[PDB]
Amino acid sequence: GKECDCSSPENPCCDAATCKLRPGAQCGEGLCCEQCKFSRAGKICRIPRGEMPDDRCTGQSADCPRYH
Repeated sequence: GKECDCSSPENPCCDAATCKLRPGAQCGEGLCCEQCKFSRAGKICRIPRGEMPDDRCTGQSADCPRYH
């Protein structure tokens, strides 16, 4: 939601008292977060093993969702 965009209580990119981002970072953590910022689409966040499609972040997505 908008009360805790970070679960790391020791991350310097998110304030614990608020559990959110303290600086101007767009994310405190995530599979597609480059420097606490929203990576760009075309970002592989998960790799399939056997016969599955790859997981490319849409860039505006910090964490990585699912595909199959």
